[PDB]
Amino acid sequence: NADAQFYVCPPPTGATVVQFEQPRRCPTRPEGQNYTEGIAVVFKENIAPYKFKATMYYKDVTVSQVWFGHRYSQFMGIFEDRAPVPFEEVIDKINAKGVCRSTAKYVRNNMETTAFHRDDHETDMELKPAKVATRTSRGWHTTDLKYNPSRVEAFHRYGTTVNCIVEEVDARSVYPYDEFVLATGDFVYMSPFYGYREGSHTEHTSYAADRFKQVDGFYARDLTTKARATSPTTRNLLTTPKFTVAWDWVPKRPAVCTMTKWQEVDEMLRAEYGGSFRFSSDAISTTFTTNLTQYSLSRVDLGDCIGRDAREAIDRMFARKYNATHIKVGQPQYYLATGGFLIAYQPLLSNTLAESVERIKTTSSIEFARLQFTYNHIQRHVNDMLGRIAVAWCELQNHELTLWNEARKLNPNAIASATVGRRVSARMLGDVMAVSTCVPVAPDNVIVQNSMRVSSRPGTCYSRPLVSFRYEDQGPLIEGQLGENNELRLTRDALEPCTVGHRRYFIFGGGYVYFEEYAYSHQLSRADVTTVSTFIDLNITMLEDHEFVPLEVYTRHEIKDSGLLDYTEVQRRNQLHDLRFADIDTVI
Amino acid sequence: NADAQFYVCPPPTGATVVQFEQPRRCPTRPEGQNYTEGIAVVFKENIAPYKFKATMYYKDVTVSQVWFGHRYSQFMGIFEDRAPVPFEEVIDKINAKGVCRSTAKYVRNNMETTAFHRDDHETDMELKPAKVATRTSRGWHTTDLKYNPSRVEAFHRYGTTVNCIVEEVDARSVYPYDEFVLATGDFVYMSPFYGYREGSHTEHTSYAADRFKQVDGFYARDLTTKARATSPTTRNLLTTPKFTVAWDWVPKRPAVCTMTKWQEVDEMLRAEYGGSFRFSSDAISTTFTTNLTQYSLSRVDLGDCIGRDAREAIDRMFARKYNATHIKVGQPQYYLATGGFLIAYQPLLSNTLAESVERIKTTSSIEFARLQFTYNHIQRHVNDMLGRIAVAWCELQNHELTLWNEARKLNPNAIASATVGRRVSARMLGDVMAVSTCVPVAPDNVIVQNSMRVSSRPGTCYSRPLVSFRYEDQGPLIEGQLGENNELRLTRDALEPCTVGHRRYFIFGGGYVYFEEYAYSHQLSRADVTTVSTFIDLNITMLEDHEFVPLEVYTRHEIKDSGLLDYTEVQRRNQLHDLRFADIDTVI
Amino acid sequence: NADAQFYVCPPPTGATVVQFEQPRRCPTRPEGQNYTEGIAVVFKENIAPYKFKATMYYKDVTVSQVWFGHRYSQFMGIFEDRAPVPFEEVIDKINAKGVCRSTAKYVRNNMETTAFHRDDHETDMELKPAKVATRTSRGWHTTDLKYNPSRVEAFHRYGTTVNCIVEEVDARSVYPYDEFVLATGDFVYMSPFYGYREGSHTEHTSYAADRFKQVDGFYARDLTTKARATSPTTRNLLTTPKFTVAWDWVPKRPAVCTMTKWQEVDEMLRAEYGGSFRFSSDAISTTFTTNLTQYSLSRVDLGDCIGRDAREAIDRMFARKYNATHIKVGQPQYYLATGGFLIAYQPLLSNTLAESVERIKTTSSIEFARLQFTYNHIQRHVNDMLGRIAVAWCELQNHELTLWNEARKLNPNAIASATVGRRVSARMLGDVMAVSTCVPVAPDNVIVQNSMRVSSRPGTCYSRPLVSFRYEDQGPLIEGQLGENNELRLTRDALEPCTVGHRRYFIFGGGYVYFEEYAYSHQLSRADVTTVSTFIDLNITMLEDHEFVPLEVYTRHEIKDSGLLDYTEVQRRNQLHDLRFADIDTVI
Ligand SMILES: *[C@@H]1O[C@H](CO)[C@@H](O[C@@H]2O[C@H](CO)[C@@H](O)[C@H](O)[C@H]2NC(C)=O)[C@H](O)[C@H]1NC(C)=O
Ligand SMILES: *[C@@H]1O[C@H](CO)[C@@H](O[C@@H]2O[C@H](CO)[C@@H](O)[C@H](O)[C@H]2NC(C)=O)[C@H](O)[C@H]1NC(C)=O
Ligand SMILES: *[C@@H]1O[C@H](CO)[C@@H](O[C@@H]2O[C@H](CO)[C@@H](O)[C@H](O)[C@H]2NC(C)=O)[C@H](O)[C@H]1NC(C)=O
Ligand SMILES: *[C@@H]1O[C@H](CO)[C@@H](O[C@@H]2O[C@H](CO)[C@@H](O)[C@H](O)[C@H]2NC(C)=O)[C@H](O)[C@H]1NC(C)=O
Ligand SMILES: *[C@@H]1O[C@H](CO)[C@@H](O[C@@H]2O[C@H](CO)[C@@H](O)[C@H](O)[C@H]2NC(C)=O)[C@H](O)[C@H]1NC(C)=O
Ligand SMILES: *[C@@H]1O[C@H](CO)[C@@H](O[C@@H]2O[C@H](CO)[C@@H](O)[C@H](O)[C@H]2NC(C)=O)[C@H](O)[C@H]1NC(C)=O
Ligand SMILES: *[C@@H]1O[C@H](CO)[C@@H](O[C@@H]2O[C@H](CO)[C@@H](O)[C@H](O)[C@H]2NC(C)=O)[C@H](O)[C@H]1NC(C)=O
Ligand SMILES: *[C@@H]1O[C@H](CO)[C@@H](O[C@@H]2O[C@H](CO)[C@@H](O)[C@H](O)[C@H]2NC(C)=O)[C@H](O)[C@H]1NC(C)=O
Ligand SMILES: *[C@@H]1O[C@H](CO)[C@@H](O[C@@H]2O[C@H](CO)[C@@H](O)[C@H](O)[C@H]2NC(C)=O)[C@H](O)[C@H]1NC(C)=O
Repeated sequence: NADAQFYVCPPPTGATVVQFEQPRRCPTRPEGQNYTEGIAVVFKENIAPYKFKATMYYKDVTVSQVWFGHRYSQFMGIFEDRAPVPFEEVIDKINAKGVCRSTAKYVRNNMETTAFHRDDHETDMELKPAKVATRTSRGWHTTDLKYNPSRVEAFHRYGTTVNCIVEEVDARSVYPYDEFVLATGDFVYMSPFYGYREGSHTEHTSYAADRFKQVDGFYARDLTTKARATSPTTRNLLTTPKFTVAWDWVPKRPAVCTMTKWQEVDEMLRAEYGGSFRFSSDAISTTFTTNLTQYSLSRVDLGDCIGRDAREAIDRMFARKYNATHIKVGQPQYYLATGGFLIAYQPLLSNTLAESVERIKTTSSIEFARLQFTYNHIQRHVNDMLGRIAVAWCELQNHELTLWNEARKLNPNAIASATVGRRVSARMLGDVMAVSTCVPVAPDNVIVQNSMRVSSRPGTCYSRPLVSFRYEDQGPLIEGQLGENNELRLTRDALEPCTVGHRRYFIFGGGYVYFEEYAYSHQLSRADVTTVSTFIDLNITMLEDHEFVPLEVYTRHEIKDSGLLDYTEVQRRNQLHDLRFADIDTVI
Repeated sequence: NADAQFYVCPPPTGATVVQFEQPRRCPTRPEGQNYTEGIAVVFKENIAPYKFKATMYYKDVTVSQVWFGHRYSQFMGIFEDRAPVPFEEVIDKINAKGVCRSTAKYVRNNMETTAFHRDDHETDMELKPAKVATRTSRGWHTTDLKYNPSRVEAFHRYGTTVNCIVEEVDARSVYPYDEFVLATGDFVYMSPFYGYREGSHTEHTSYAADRFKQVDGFYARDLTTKARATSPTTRNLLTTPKFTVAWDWVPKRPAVCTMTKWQEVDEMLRAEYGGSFRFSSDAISTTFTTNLTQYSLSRVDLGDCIGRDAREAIDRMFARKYNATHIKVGQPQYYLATGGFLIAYQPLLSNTLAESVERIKTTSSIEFARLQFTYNHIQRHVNDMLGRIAVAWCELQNHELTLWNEARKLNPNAIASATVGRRVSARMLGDVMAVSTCVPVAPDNVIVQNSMRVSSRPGTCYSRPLVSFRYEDQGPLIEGQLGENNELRLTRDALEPCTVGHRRYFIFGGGYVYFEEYAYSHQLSRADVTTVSTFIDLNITMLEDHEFVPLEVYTRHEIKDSGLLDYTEVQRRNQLHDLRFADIDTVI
Repeated sequence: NADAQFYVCPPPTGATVVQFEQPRRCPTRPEGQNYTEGIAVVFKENIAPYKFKATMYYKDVTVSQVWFGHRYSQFMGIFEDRAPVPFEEVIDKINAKGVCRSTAKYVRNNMETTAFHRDDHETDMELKPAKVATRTSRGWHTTDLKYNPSRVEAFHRYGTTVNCIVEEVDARSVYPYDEFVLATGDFVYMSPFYGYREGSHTEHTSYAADRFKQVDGFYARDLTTKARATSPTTRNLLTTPKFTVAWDWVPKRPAVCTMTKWQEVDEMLRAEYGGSFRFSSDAISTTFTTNLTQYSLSRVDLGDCIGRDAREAIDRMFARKYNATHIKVGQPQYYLATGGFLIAYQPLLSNTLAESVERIKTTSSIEFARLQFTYNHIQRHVNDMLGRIAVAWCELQNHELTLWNEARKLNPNAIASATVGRRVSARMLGDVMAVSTCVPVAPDNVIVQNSMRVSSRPGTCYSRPLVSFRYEDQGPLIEGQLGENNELRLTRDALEPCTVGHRRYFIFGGGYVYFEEYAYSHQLSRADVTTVSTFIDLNITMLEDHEFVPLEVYTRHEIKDSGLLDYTEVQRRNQLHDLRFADIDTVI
């Protein structure tokens, strides 16, 4: 007790008047974003090589030189070479009959060299299947054993082997498609699209004209089944210095593409704001950003697959999910998104609402677009809910003004003190409130009287306790009456008829003063009285800090290590052989 | 002023009565998600090859042919070959004594060829350490110098070199482990697990039976220290056409695994909703999703490491962090998560409680699971806090009704107008409120009288100003009295005794009208009076838009370029040699 | 109707008194995080090889052996070798005059071998440009055609070719830079920084001293234009067993670096909390975390580029964006961030406020730092807005107390019931409220009287309906008067003068009871009366669940397959050749 201040308040006068702030104009809900519904196909930069089937035709020519010492034989040398099979032989012997000449006649080191199997006369040898090995393609050959000369004591002799080999191999080529490789690791410096017809003669070739041939209406004969193909092809044949390679010719534009279809999105919402389109997919949790102008497909080099694949996928998705409820609005539109993604977009409309060239470079990481989706999804919800709270809060403040301007007529002192921000006396001057600042009085300078009975006129009593006080620690003593909430009135006018059973508690300092039968009893602290709350609880807690550690499924070291052989390490090791096991400096 | 409407309101009648909406049932704080506490071990698809130590044994056989011209010597040819060391020599000469025969006797090109070092008689040569090189493994050899024939003017002569080489090399194999490679780049077309015992003879082998040998109880002798191993091994030996390779045989199942332990999580919470489990780790900020049914380990090909590694890690983590406060509930459980992660989970409980085969394919990106964790963490907090606000808001609206139904008794006109949404007169008909719509009056049609004194009975005055007005711009003039907030009463009945010091402000149009001693003074604008606010401020602001740009630490081009040599570029360049520096077409 | 409890309320007494909870201390808006403004440069671990230009000098020596059979010629062998060009020839013939000797004299297999082009006398041959090929570097050679011996029936003859070749090639080297590779796939076991001067003789070399030479003041002569360089260089020349290689010598430290500049951030904010710095960039949406202590650059092996690049970029960004408005505070600071990113940071200040060695390992994924930025950005906004709502809510609850303690004087029964939480009678005992629990009465035990007229004194009427009731289903019948909200009073004291037009509705059970001219009319349900709401609506909805699926632009299989040739697949296929097309076991 005796900690809270007391106050004496003079009667207010028109010298200072106040009014309550009138209702504020409440904010409006921000208008919801307009989304165009649509179907989309997202394309990425093509990194995969163009793949096709090819067939190699060559003869393994081997010339061994043997020395016949006493009771032992020794190879003095083994010359190994690959000779190309001529076109006449590929067409008239291999494809027509499944045989090869037992001789190899070809140009090597600027000389026309000729080899004969076993050094015998030329004969047509039957091609037969190679021994099976796992994961390899088909192959055929004419000979299993190497031929070596027969013994002649103390002589050096030579023996020739000629094995005609045929192999089906996968061929690979990368943009700009001016050369290709075979599964054997052999390069071919000619475009896989090179030919005579349809302007294909302008494609790249590093070889002389006579090294190339194109056969129209060619029918392949299978070497194992001996069956002839049902339909013809345009067969390309190229004779390199080491082998002849054949493959089916096809037009370039419909075969290759610098873009690859990546995602088919049947629910792609398009929004427009800030001079850009936002294409968001709820299924893949991704948001792409683009300029408002379409990207002309004429800018894409070899982009013919884009329109073709987009139209097929869009029509398929539309038929599967929308044919019964929506319509297509115009033809597909193309947009280039940040990160190098090309989006083919088909806008839709519900039935109920129907009244020079370059290459795009795609990033390897989509995470920026998934963070964009996630941030936008959360931001939109938080801004919506906080916007609703801001509106409701303003409406509540305006609505309660009706209670405040009614309460002020009942107790202007309390309402003025609560709104002005300091203890004041107040009085209504019609429709405005006059105010005056109250003077504080220390709790030590007040004394309550022991009785509320009016001795001067029995049967009448004071409504509130009589009090005695002084403005300063030393000075005159003033007689007054206790008012509401530590108020000290300069007049003893609050009177009532005395009634039996009188019990009262009045606020006195930081506690209460109890009275019975118009006589003092004792002081109390607020803790002595039962407390009930007019407050509605709201337990809001902050979202705690969180630390994201670095995390990878496979480190780049594990990715480098997953390869069975590392060309760099094999070469480093093999080239150290002479430095480890020989002497590169001593001369004899 | 004249910038606001006036109103005349007829006395209400029981024709229209209203009541206040009774307290609404407030929403309940939703029940929190139940979490099982547990320890987890997350496994990913294994991409690393199986690694083991092997030893190669071969002889570098070299036959040089030299021409001895006048005052100069010239190599006419240098034949180089690698011959395998026979099993008898690997066991009885190399491993037993650290020596090799100075001869090489082997099969090449279907012939039994024999070579002698320096063309001398056979002798046992001592193996000695190879010259040191950085980053390479150990190696031994018998000879440093190449042997070339001695000069004989105008003759072609031959000279043989045989260098026995032994090398320790790293071997690698990938699933299904049917072949392996050596650090030299050489392939071995046999499973590293092939053998005779324990059903290992069913493993793959491309070689004839006599090319393989298995020595039980083999003791390796170190070629440098000459020390014999303390414990024996089962030694596999395979003679290929180019070299003999040896390695220790081990059972397949305990050696390889198609899954790899990736993360050990000591605090993995498991929630269940929507027919799926959500495994979340606060430490790695990741949430995995799975079906409710366990994944049977019997489905995993070669998955024996999963149970073994999971049990070891779970027990280790439990001992370190939980032995004093929790218990294990049942045996470890296995669940396959979206993205191809296999989770081994051990449920825990506080001490205070309980009274054909496949290959899993793992994604290289964990970001979907980290976005899932982040979104769930934010969503859960926002839904909790907004849920608490929704509850408190409803509780407050219900609580406030007690003040509203008390305020309506004091001023039914203002309270009815504030709740009905339009200006009306009102009256309490017991426990309901009768209402009637007020007719507007333009401010131009009203005139206030200059005095509030009652001339007919001095000493009495009007409580509020007398007013004169008309309903229409031209029509009869009606005499009345000013009511509250621009109300116009049709009766001059509000009276009081006249008192000295009378000062009053009354609402008049968009401002006030001041009076002194019951006589008019002047009009005022609301801006002329001091304003105090009954409103509690709340400054909510929207979360701004944010653009995420693409960002990579290393682009795939930088990753590709990080390799020292590129096999494709080296081959492309080397195969162009004849097209650049020679003539592949001219014939002489 | 007759579906809600009635209550008999006894007069309260001082046996139980209550007070309202006094205003709570409202929470404070937490102090905002302080941010130091600055410019930053982020460095990552360097993965790119050191690249430099080199020139190879070698002679392609070819010795063919031809057999001249009747009407055909055949190669018996073709020995091919690469011989290094001596220093005297590179300097005095090639660089001085653009010619090579037509002979090759070099050491091979411990013998000094000499070859003569066409077996003719030595002559100086002119180097001329090689035939053009796409994507290859420059090259020169002396000879186009291979030389083969002329026909001599039934003889074996030998022919020598010597083609001097010069090629400009790209050289690559990786840390620790102790060796390098050429574009041809050839390794050089010497540091590219090796030399004599400036302590460079301490660098690695696997070659003998006489195999290396360094020419100071060397002037390169272009082989095509014949023009001599304007400025000299220090030329390194190394003769390996297969070729001579030359390159310009440069000091190591300024040429290589173990770190690479990755991002230049002109707006990097640095915050400090929890004993760590947080460097956030709004432009790249990334937050890096570091310890408070700077990372000493002296710890970085070969880190000289870090200081140089940081100072250049910081000064450039400052000049472009800050020179007119800020100042630099001290020299650049270096901090190592989680994930292995080294941050060079330059603190700034606005003009208005101016009064052994290691190698850092960088993660390939930045996503943890982008999640960190995103989470922090959302968390900070949500905590700010919810913090403001918590403050405003408390301020509102405290402000409303002024209305509550005024309403209790008007209707203590209703206000006590609303705050205590159960139906009670109440009375003000001065400044505290006395309370007493009301006893319930079932609606079935209540009967209303048909008239409100006081028969004993005409002209006077009861203010509220007269009622009859019993406490139990069987017992004495008590006469009383209807109070507020289903209260039953034990005294018929509420009286008024009877007036014309009397109409009233009183709460009776879950409905109302209507009266006219002081006589009963009928009962009504609440639904029969027009309802108006005192509640402010707030429609909060939960943020729905969302599932993030795995998503990748390119799978690791597509990345692996993007390479044109795969060394592992080519070797696997080529080493199977004999197992497929030959017989490795048969002996003849
Ligand atoms: C979102 O789309 C709606 C139509 O669905 C647009 O609303 C129309 O706006 C104009 C201009 O104010 C009015 O004349 C129409 O009467 C509105 N139509 C309807 C049905 O209300 C709106 O402008 C669009 N908003 C944005 C941000 O693009
Ligand atoms: C969207 O359009 C803007 C131009 O309005 C493009 O921005 C330019 O891009 C080029 C290439 O990077 C730069 O050379 C220019 O300096 C940029 N200008 C500006 C003002 O920033 C932007 O690349 C387009 N984006 C997409 C996805 O199409
Ligand atoms: C306000 O809400 C928080 C929860 O957000 C309450 O804190 C939890 O209290 C229990 C009981 O002591 C603890 O076991 C939990 O660990 C606490 N959780 C957190 C996240 O701190 C808090 O008690 C509530 N306060 C009030 C006054 O109701
Ligand atoms: C979450 O776990 C709690 C126990 O911690 C479950 O609560 C019990 O639920 C039953 C059925 O309604 C009641 O009989 C008990 O009285 C509850 N116990 C307590 C302590 O409240 C709850 O059912 C679980 N909920 C879910 C969704 O799993
Ligand atoms: C969880 O179980 C569901 C089946 O209830 C699995 O979904 C099926 O997966 C196959 C193979 O991808 C598809 O062909 C089916 O069309 C799917 N069915 C449905 C109804 O979607 C799902 O793969 C399982 N997930 C995990 C992580 O085990
Ligand atoms: C409401 O809060 C915002 C901050 O969220 C206050 O905005 C600042 O206003 C000043 C004055 O225009 C600017 O100098 C600051 O740059 C603003 N800060 C931000 C982050 O925008 C705003 O003043 C507050 N409004 C009220 C009425 O208090
Ligand atoms: C953040 O920076 C501000 C200055 O912009 C610091 O504010 C001072 O804080 C102390 C301690 O309460 C006060 O005595 C001063 O009066 C404040 N200065 C001003 C100009 O307001 C503050 O210390 C900093 N806080 C942190 C966490 O770094
Ligand atoms: C920041 O400083 C702390 C030490 O105060 C470093 O923490 C240690 O990191 C190493 C390597 O991971 C561990 O072997 C130690 O056990 C860690 N010590 C402790 C007490 O945890 C931390 O690596 C530093 N981080 C940065 C980015 O510099
Ligand atoms: C509260 O707000 C929600 C939106 O957050 C309203 O829900 C929409 O209601 C219409 C009509 O039923 C539907 O067509 C939409 O699909 C709903 N949207 C969502 C996101 O659910 C809801 O009607 C509002 N409730 C009240 C009482 O106004």
